[PDB]
Amino acid sequence: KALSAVILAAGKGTRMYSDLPKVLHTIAGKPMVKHVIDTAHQLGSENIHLIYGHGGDLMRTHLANEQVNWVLQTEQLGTAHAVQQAAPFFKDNENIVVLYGDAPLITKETLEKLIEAKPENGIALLTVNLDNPTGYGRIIRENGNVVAIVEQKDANAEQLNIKEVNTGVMVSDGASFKKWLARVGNNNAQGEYYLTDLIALANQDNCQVVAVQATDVMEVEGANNRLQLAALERYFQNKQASKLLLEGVMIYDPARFDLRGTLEHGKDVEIDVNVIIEGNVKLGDRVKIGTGCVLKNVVIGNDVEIKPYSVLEDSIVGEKAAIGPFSRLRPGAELAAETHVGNFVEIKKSTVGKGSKVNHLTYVGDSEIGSNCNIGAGVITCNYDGANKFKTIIGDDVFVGSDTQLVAPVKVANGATIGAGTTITRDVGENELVITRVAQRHIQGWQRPI
Amino acid sequence: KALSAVILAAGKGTRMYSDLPKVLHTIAGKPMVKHVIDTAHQLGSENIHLIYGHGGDLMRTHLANEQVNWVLQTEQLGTAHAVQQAAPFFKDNENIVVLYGDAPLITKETLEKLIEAKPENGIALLTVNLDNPTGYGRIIRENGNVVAIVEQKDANAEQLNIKEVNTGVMVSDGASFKKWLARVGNNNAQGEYYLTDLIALANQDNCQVVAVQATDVMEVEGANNRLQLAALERYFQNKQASKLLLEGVMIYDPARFDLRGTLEHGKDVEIDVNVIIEGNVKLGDRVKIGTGCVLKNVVIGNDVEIKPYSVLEDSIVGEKAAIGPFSRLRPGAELAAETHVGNFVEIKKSTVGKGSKVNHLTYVGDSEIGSNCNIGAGVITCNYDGANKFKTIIGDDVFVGSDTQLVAPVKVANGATIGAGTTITRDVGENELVITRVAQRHIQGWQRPI
Amino acid sequence: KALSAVILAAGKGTRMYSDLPKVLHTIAGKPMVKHVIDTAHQLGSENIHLIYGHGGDLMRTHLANEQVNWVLQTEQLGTAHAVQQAAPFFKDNENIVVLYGDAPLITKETLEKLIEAKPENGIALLTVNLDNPTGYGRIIRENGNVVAIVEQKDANAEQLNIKEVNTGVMVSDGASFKKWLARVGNNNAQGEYYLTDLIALANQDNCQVVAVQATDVMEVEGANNRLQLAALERYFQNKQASKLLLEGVMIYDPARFDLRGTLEHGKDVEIDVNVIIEGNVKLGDRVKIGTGCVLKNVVIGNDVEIKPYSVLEDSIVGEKAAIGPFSRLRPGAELAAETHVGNFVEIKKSTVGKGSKVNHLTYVGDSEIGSNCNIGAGVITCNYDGANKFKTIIGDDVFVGSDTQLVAPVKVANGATIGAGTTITRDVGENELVITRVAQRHIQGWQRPI
Ligand SMILES: COc1cc2nc(N3CCc4c(ccn(CC5CC5)c4=O)C3)[nH]c(=O)c2cc1OCC1C=C1
Ligand SMILES: COc1cc2nc(N3CCc4c(ccn(CC5CC5)c4=O)C3)[nH]c(=O)c2cc1OCC1C=C1
Ligand SMILES: COc1cc2nc(N3CCc4c(ccn(CC5CC5)c4=O)C3)[nH]c(=O)c2cc1OCC1C=C1
Repeated sequence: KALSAVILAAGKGTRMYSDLPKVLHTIAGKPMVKHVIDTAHQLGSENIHLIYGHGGDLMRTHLANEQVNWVLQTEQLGTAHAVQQAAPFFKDNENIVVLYGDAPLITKETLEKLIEAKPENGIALLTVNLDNPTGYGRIIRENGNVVAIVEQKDANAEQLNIKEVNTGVMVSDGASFKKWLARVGNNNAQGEYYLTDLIALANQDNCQVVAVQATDVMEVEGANNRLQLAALERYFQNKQASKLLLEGVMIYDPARFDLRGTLEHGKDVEIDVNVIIEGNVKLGDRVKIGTGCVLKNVVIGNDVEIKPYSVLEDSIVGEKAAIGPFSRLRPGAELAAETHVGNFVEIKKSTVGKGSKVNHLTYVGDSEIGSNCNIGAGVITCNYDGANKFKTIIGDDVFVGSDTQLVAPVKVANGATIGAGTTITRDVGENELVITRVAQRHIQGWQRPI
Repeated sequence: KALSAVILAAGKGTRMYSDLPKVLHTIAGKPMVKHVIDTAHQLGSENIHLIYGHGGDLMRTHLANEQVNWVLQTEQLGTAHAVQQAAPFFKDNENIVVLYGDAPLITKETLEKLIEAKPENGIALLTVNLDNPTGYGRIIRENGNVVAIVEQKDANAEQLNIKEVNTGVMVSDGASFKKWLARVGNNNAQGEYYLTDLIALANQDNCQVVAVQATDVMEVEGANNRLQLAALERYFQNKQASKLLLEGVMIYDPARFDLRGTLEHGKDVEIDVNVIIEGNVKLGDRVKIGTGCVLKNVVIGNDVEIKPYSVLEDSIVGEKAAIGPFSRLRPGAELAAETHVGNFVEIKKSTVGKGSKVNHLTYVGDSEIGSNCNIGAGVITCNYDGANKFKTIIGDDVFVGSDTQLVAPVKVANGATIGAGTTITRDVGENELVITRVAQRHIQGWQRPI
Repeated sequence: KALSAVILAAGKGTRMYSDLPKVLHTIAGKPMVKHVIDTAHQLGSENIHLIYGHGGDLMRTHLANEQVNWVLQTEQLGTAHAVQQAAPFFKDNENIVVLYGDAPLITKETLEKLIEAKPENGIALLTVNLDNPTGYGRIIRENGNVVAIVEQKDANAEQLNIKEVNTGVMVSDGASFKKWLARVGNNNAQGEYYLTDLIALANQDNCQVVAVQATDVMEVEGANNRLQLAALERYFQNKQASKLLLEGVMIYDPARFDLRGTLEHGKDVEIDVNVIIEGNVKLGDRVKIGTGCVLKNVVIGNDVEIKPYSVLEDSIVGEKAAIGPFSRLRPGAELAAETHVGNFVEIKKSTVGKGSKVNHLTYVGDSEIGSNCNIGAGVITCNYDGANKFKTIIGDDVFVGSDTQLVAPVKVANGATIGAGTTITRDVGENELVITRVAQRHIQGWQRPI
């Protein structure tokens, strides 16, 4: 049967001490609430009702493209009142799962077990075992069913030893939600309408509530401050790393590895310590990434080595290329197979053809470079003091001598040779040699200070 | 009532295998003994008696500016003998707290509880609970008072199960210290005068000794070798990070963060992995620090992003500036609001005005640069082969073409334009364009090797 | 008496998902099997029989220089069958220790205790205690001898509570091995000849099997996938770091330190976070290594500071030199005492004499530089577009002005001075000053865009 989700996302998150609302804070580069939306989506949710409030304008801008129903709650009167705002949109004969935008690590697999266990006209409640369950509502089981959730203050001596606890995550059908939400009261110390009370109300109707234990506590742990958020971060990164290691990626130290997006990999990939992978990255077979590298939105071909302290963004690198150390590839850098990019080199929005080398102290911007070129140390593409930034075109088999400026727009044809220290402003023809004629003054017997 | 401190700092620290004395080894960039002096100071100590011995000359040079009474002990005959060297300086009616220069993590808050609990004419003894208390003197309580400290070898079966242990840290009034120290003997296996024996001597006088438990074991743990020192370091750094996280600083991974000094911060500051903050650093609102950065003695304005692998020292950066990646700011670098400093750029003792950009492969030293300037890739300020290093002055709205050397002393006035590849030795006037006239030899049909 | 080793190394290692065989995967830069060969060697092994199979060609190329007997097993019929392939080479009156190429952390010290405990004509079995011993053969002791190894499935209730477990590591004399291996059968659920069965067979002969507990579990843990391999890596690195710390090396954070080879050190060496030491490295007294540095096959003299993000390979650095930050030393870099190498500088196969400085944005390759030289920012050694790469020779007390290209082959004699922006192609004589005569066009009243 069909399924929809409700995600609670209205919290201010005061203890974050932030201008952002609570659920927009990120884990692995992605807002907490986005993790939960994505999980709801892969679970098969037909609709996702996003209950929001605080920082409303920011929620809308940061999540503009999310396929969710925006339910703006105007007052915080408890979670049952919050969920009830979405209730008119529930189909009677679909399941509804309730999730929390500040508990981002809840998994599809746990939620599939929760939904599968839901008895008809009843509730499936996600629970978890804690070593120190102080403060949290204890799960009371009679037979295989939950008959109550007794809070800390009400529990007797024996009930306090119960380790099983309420997570707030639950699944019931839409008609049942509409019915029971209307019957929730606010007669308690906080004066709030608690979603917790649905368990009691279901039992009032002789409906079955069954418990399903989450396997990992961190799946149901929320973050109320940045300390707790960093704990979720580290747990998540460790889990991502472990998956990659079991898939055959050699991560030298999983505690010093960060993935903030998606990684596609081949076999025998090696990733040294303190590497960050961001956005969508694809690594081919036998790619080796040295320490300190940052790769954001890149495709790296088979047999590429990236040496330490290289930073790459929005770039493509062909097979058997060698990059680094201290290389920077900026958006639009496209390196062909068997290229070489070296230390203190910056490449921006340029193509570099097969076998070409750019190995030191060089800036190449807005350029096309052909195959088997030799770009000397200190070479710089530049522009006139004008308006827009023009293109430098270098053909195949060109030698550009060290410390030469190429002044765009300019074209250097196949097989040209340019001497060191040259300023190139005019087009260079095929097989043309250009050498700078220097004038020097030589003074003999010039004694330097002793 | 008044308070003074005695700090024991005379140890050689043989197992450090160092030419430094034990207590000069650092935690978070600061000598262990300095942590303890600082704590004594914020506790309200009127005097701080520093008992020193081994590496005396080094202690004096490294701690020359500390407001302490230098008590040089000439022979090591135990801690009671050590403290007695300072005793003539104790005021009869002040409290005296005894602390250890090799146990740097003791806190003001723990010591305030210790002092508050001290009964008049008695002692307050700081104790701690250990899971494995083997080797340490057990605390024996009769009623709410300490009647003995029984060492490992003397304890019976039941006394060995006591987890509460002596830390050596204690508070009593000055007259009591002078009295009891004079009565300590050296009749034991080590032949030493132990400060421990004051507890027995107080009980001999029908004076009350009360125990106060330290909350954290690491507060009273000393470091005898560099392995133990690194454990204290990691604990301290984790504690600093946690405080910052609870204050609203987003530290992506607190295990990969080091603060070696003080940090002042605004709201919504983000600090990526492997950042080191040294000396006194001030970060404004919404500052983002990328991975690998080192900031020492810097002020960073609101909305600055520092990209990966940037190293900054003794520098100021205005709001909305963009630094990095691979940028180096050396002492005296002052960047105005909305500036841009890029990869493989070094700025030393120079001011850079609002909106100006220095984005690649450049050295700017001893310079003043105005607003809205464009400093091209490969630009270098340099000097003649002479004596001292002179200044380059660049005005507002100046364009300096790529790979130009500016030869100090020289002035470039407002609105000037300098072509690429220029050597500037003479002053450039307002709205003056300077272009290098190059001579080139062009040889057609020059075939390069196949 | 004599000793030889047998090392089992034939596994495919399917769950590594690799083109490499299992035991060639590295820990601290060295194949797992190599760790075990090295341990066997320092134990005093006369012969080392290496049982190999899967990835045979790769084993032979990667371990070509290992002093081992290559025993190629053609079918996998169990470990007893494997060891029996080597048995014809066992001397009757030598001890034989059996080790595993996928359990690299086994130590010499543990193995010496194992061998010492071996009763004559009997077996010494290495065992270990586990908290959860499920799946592993339990050690059954009657008196001080092992009478059986009962597998999980056969054990009764009380035997499952035994925490002591079989590691597979054992020592017996050669004649005993030849005898008992011939009597091992394959009547079990897997149809394999298990080396485990020797314990039963020894007991059949009224021969004594004695247990020896390994002190650390990680010594006998094998790695079947890259997750488990990373755990061994981290344990090994922590152990190496701890040893260095106890020897007096200040490693600021042992969890962010990697040694992949050997380290020789003096006193008062400091190593900041995220440093990697590879190959054979020697550091003198008071060497300070900043964060992010990579040192591979280097000798560093007394009192050298290496500042952050410096990468050094196959290089020598004299006392009191200063390197970094952002310095790169490539193979053959030899820096004399009191030299200075700075940011965005690359030195390859060059010698730099005492007191000389190369402090910014410079490439020096295939060069000899003398004492007290000043190599300006932007200086580049380069070659003509020819065949091989020639040498630049610079004498003592030479000043090379900024952004000068030195075009090899060329010689600059003692005391020469070269102006900024020069192209040097011809030899410069002693005390010769060379200055570039520039031609410039100056255009007054050139208004740039507003
Ligand atoms: C960010 O928005 C909200 C997230 C919210 N998240 C939760 N939960 C996630 C965190 C959490 C919950 C229950 C138990 N635990 C402890 C874990 C051991 C079991 C949690 O961490 C329930 N519970 C809430 O009541 C809630 C309200 C929120 O506010 C909106 C709704 C109107 C109130
Ligand atoms: C560096 O100088 C000294 C530091 C010293 N520090 C200490 N303590 C700090 C370390 C420490 C102490 C007591 C217990 N513990 C274990 C912890 C569980 C409780 C300590 O780590 C006492 N105890 C000393 O006797 C001492 C002597 C020292 O030498 C000078 C004084 C003349 C002897
Ligand atoms: C890589 O090659 C092999 C390594 C092999 N390594 C082992 N061991 C190392 C790993 C390991 C063993 C025993 C117990 N444990 C668990 C630890 C708690 C005690 C191990 O991890 C024995 N045991 C094997 O049977 C074996 C076979 C191997 O295959 C070759 C031989 C023909 C089969």
